[PDB]
Amino acid sequence: MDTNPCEKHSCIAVIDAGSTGSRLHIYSYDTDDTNTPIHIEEIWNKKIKPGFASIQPNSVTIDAYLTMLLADAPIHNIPVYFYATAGMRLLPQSQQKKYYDELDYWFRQQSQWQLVEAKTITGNDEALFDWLAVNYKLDTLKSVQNKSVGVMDMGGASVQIVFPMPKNAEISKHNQVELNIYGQNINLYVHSFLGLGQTEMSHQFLNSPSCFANDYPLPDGESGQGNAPSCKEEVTSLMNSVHKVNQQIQPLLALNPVNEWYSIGGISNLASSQLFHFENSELTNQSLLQQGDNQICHQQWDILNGQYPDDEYLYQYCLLSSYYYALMVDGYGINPNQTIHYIPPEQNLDWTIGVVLHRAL
Amino acid sequence: TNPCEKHSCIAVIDAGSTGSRLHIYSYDTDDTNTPIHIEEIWNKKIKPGFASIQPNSVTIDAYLTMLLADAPIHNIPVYFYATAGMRLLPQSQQKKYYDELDYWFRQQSQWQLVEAKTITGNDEALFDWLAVNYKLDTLKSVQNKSVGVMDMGGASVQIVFPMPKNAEISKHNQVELNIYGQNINLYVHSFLGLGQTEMSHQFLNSPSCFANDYPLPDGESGQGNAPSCKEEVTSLMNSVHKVNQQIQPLLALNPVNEWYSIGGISNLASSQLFHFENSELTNQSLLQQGDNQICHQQWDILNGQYPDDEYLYQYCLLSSYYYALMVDGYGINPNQTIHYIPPEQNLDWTIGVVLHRAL
Ligand SMILES: [Mg+2]
Ligand SMILES: [Mg+2]
Repeated sequence: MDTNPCEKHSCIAVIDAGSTGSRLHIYSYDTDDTNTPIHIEEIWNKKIKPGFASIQPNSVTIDAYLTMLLADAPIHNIPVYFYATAGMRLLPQSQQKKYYDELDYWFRQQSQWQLVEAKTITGNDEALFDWLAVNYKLDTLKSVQNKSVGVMDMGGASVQIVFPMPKNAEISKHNQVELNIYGQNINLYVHSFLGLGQTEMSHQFLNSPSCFANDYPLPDGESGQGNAPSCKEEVTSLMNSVHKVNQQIQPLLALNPVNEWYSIGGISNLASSQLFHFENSELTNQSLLQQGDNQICHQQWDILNGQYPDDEYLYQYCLLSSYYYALMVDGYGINPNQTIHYIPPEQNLDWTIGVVLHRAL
Repeated sequence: TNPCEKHSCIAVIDAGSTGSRLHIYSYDTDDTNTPIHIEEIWNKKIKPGFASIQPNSVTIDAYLTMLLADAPIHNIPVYFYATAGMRLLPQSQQKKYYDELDYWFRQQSQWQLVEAKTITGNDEALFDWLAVNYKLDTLKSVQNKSVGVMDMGGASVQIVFPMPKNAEISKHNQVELNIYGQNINLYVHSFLGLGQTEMSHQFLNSPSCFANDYPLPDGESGQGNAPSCKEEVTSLMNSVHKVNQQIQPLLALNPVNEWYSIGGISNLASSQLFHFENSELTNQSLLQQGDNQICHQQWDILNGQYPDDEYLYQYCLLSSYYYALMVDGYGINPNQTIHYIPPEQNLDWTIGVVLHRAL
């Protein structure tokens, strides 16, 4: 990296305004012959909590939030994209408008940041950016691939799945994207499931004793008595009986097999806990469920709590092991022994590189 | 002028998922020291819910000052009881809220904090039944009729009705009390995640649940149909939460003669879009009205006709959901009258706290 990279290269700011927090990235890049970004490098990152949608939108609270997120950035005289995801999608457009009206005003009140767009993106666009960001980092975009790379993003309020699929006129145009990048033509199936992110899904199982460690105090006064296969079946009812994940996804994946799966989001944080044993930043769903069942679900809560003081989400590890299995295996139909790569959480790889690439197509 | 110079007074705060409600009640007591002549002498309602604020001294001070500072009466005992909004957080995160709140009360002299805690859904249901029945004057003597109460919240819903003590049901779902010389045994149940905010977050991309052409968040269009929306919501009620399996056998054996409901349903039934007489509805009518007055309407047209109702966009979903809960979940006949307490009365479960602590 150069000293003062934005005096030597193009730079752009992209803000991921997710359900659990907002993440500013500033990227330097160069461009090739088509003015498409290459050599994308993150030169600044700042993550804040809580999520944008969780604040009361008024001039004071928006100024405080945006100052916290942006003020200390090393460079401000650059284009900014503020793209909110599933947290804002939980609100009707009428309620979201207050937020963007205050946000727009704040940007127009200052003279450095160059706001390009501030909006809530659909889960389908978020999926598209998920796939581009991961494939950029894998360096699979430059050339036509021998194998199919699928991406899953596990968020707080939505989950996305995205994989290559030729154009299919029987499938909604909203769930398909054709792009041309680096002179290659790519057709993807995209899908997002709102309500199936970890925070929203969890709020339907907090009184399920099979979903918590033994003796964990459930909110309505019963005790945990964890059993991951049992908890997973409860979560599968939400996946399939309610959202119809399997009916929508499995027929398409059967016909458009994915050779390598990469996942980003909460699953990376779970799989990185010392309660689990994984190698090479990959897991299988069978191993995740069995480890969660044995090391959390059937263990005593007060012991676990004192033993893992740094795992903030420890109380949900039995649930979350069961939930990722329910989603991937019973929902998407992925084999429980199939390798799932998870991107290390220290990489802070979200979908925002996707925006850098996609705005110039 | 100041009733608390001549009568006992206490303050009870309902800290719900969507806001907090301060009530100050004056009362006398009978010869068992049970409250009688309960009168509300002050109310203040604020939003948003306590569990939604960031828990630090600055934020907690602003919230509690807004809730309490302008009350005409202080120097009285305060019970702060939170419900399903705080239940959605682990104890470790809840503790930060209560440590800050505790500090705020210790740092002032006008309010006497007695207890600040999250109550279970079962306790909330008990207080639901006592509050409503106190207001109906059905507690003073043995009733010909079984009165059941439903509380429709943002994050949980409760149901509670009389049921003789049963060794085969969890002790946590049964309450025995002795009040005004009578012995009353209730079944209580709360369903966390089935309140209207939490439920709705599983159905925002269901076209059947929104008016025609309503823009769903993931880019598809509404195409409302209340019976179809109700079927979707029923799979959450019964395939996920097993409401039918848990409640229907018990109501079959313990029929309720009169149902009373509080919470969001009162707001929906009282709205400009729905038409009910005598503060009562039937589920059959509720579903039909939602279907024809919202679901099958064109969104931009209807939105422009009814600008002053923030929940208009959810009315197709809400009418479908209450039917799914009451009919497909609890087993209530679609033609059975459901009384709803008018939203103007601000009747929540807090009178139940006034009564219960003397029992
Ligand atoms: Mg995200
Ligand atoms: Mg309530």
